[PDB]
Amino acid sequence: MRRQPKTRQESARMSIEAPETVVVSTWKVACDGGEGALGHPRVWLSIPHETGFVECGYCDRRYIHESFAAAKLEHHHHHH
Repeated sequence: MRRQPKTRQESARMSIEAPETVVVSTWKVACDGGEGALGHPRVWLSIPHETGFVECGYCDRRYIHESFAAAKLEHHHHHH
């Protein structure tokens, strides 16, 4: 009854593909509001160049520079 084990390392899981994120060409962005009931006045944020993106301290919308966004890598941070 000894059969040759089939090693299926294929494990597919999609952790969603749509977070509230805006692609910017400027490291300094002017934020103003958000989604749902999240809203705040115009503020100026600075995206860390060695980090790639920055989250708003008020609203859950995250901002990322186009260079870090158009990278064909798995940015696995959609939901925790």
